[PDB]
Amino acid sequence: DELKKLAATEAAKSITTEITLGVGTGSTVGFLIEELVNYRDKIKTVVSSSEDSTRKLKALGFDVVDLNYAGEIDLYIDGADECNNHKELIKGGGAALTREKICVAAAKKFICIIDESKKVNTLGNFPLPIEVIPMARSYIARQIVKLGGQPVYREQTITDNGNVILDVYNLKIDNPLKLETELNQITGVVTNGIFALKPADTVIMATKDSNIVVL
Amino acid sequence: NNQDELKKLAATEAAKSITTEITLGVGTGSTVGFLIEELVNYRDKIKTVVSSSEDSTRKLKALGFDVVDLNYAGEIDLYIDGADECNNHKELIKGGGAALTREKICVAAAKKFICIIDESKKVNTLGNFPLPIEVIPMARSYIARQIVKLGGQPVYREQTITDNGNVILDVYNLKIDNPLKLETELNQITGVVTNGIFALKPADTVIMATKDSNIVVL
Ligand SMILES: [Br-]
Ligand SMILES: [Br-]
Ligand SMILES: [Cl-]
Ligand SMILES: [Cl-]
Ligand SMILES: [Cl-]
Ligand SMILES: [Cl-]
Ligand SMILES: [Cl-]
Ligand SMILES: [Cl-]
Repeated sequence: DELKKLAATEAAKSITTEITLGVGTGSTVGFLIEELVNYRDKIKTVVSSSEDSTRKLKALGFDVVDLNYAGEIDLYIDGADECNNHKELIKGGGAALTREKICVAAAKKFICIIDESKKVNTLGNFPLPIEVIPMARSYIARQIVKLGGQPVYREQTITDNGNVILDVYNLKIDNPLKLETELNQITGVVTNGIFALKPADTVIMATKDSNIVVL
Repeated sequence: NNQDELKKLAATEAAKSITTEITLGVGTGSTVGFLIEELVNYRDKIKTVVSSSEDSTRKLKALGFDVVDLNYAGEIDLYIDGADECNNHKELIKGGGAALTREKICVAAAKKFICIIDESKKVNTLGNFPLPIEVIPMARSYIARQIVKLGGQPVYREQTITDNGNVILDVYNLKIDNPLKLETELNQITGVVTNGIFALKPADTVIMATKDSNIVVL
């Protein structure tokens, strides 16, 4: 908590000029959003990847704009579910996989905040989310099995764009770039949760000893 | 209306491939409309119908066919659909009617894909028809910037929302030297749902009706 405020404060320090800021989703991002009151004069435009964050930003007086109206994001700040030694991530375990990935895609710089528990040497212990067109769900699950993954439909979840989620277990993702590409080619896959083709630019990590290391 | 006669001939000929009890998948568009009319004569072999669009589903129901969700159907034995362009290698451009996503899913789940066209669709090089791409609406501007970087001119298709709730960018002025590579590259763009190049999984058979009112099989 004090740790979260510290990691979020570190991230906020990257806001040094007038920018279009993009904001992610999750619990450490919550602390970032509170800290943004100290950078209001530099936050020209805010884009959000999730309803929760948007509610929180609006409560502090920030106007949140649609990405199509904002144009390019200068700086996107978000958490992750897993991070490896090359700033490649698994994200999407919560809400908003597709919105988060679009925001990262449109961002000049992506800062990812994590704690050390999420740091791994190989991605895959945390299940990989994949957003899929509903009509293709079973077809895609079958192709995922051929890759060695165990797909599990995420019950009672419909995404912002009317799709469903398969959470994929049992993968040892030693080549995130190649698996991300492969999953992209499966017909009916909208988005997958590997962020490797466009990895984080900076990772701020809160350590077991409650200090901050910037990678 | 000669073109319509050609379309009917191609469709009729394709329906002759329904020779046993099957799960049939149905495409979308004007040529497929004539196929759907012909299906009444094959009603007893069509155990399950999967549809690539709510448009086709309306037409199927008007003729008393039940339509089943692909997840329940499993695999399609035979999928029959049209195309906006078809080259010499049975690679296609599709999505002029905005149903490319469900179409491509049906092709992916099908054992055999027959493409039905009149000769106006046949080209030596793909690229004479703007390339449709279904995109997540929030990503529209981002993807358009990426398409420009690739050398194309993205045009939002006005007044069109797909069955999946997304929008269409038609990409003009983009050469397709290497269809499988370009299909792969467009799939990498965040927010792209599907692109209209059908080359990674091409048609198995193309039935083309020509002006003499003859058939050509590829
Ligand atoms: Br693993
Ligand atoms: Br040509
Ligand atoms: Cl947005
Ligand atoms: Cl499933
Ligand atoms: Cl049922
Ligand atoms: Cl179409
Ligand atoms: Cl646009
Ligand atoms: Cl190629």
